[PDB]
Amino acid sequence: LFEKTVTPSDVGKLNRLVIPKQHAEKHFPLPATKGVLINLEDRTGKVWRFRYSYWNSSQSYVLTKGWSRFVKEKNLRAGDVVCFERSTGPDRQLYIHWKVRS
Amino acid sequence: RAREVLFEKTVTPSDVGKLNRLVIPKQHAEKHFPLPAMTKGVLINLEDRTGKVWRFRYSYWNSSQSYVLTKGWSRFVKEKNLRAGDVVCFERSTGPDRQLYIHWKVRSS
DNA sequence: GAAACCACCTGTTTG
DNA sequence: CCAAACAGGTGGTTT
Repeated sequence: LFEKTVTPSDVGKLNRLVIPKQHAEKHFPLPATKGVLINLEDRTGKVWRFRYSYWNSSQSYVLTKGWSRFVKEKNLRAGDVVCFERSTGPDRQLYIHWKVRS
Repeated sequence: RAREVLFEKTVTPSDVGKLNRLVIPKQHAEKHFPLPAMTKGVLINLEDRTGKVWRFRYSYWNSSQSYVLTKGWSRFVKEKNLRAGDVVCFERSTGPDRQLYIHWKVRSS
């Protein structure tokens, strides 16, 4: 469960979303590379597959593959908010949803 | 001297610019720095007149078909305040280590 | 070919 | 103050 106000770069041709490292280390641990594949679900019940990775050059956690399709379907914009949630029960499943400028 | 100067270039304004890269003339590039022979790219260690050793990455950018120095060039430019129209002279010592050497000269515009 | 993807790089900003 | 983090970039490769 963490939320980010998305930057212009987040929703542009850079095809990447930067996760703040506090939240990345707290809620999404990485094996310690090419990275892992992560499955989330939106309110429509569609399940999105993203690639979660670490860039050691910039020391930053980023979603790359699959983020742009999310941006385009949801018509994300700079200033909107993206909220990551997890299952209440043992299903262990992650959910993604988006609100707009509080 | 103990040093042999290899080549020099009067820096374009983009060499000191936000592009953070020094275009190296292909004529002068294939001559002393052959990239297939590794002189992806390679890291080169060049020492200045102040004694500071500077590490740059030397590669060939197919997009511009340019031989270029790219990583650390901005630091050199910022510390030396390299400006468009100044000159960069690359040199090599005739020693067993054959160390490479760099420093800049003055001239306007 | 175009768009996305990939692994690097850096200048500002800031606790 | 300054190392860290990150918003904004690059060239090259795969889809």
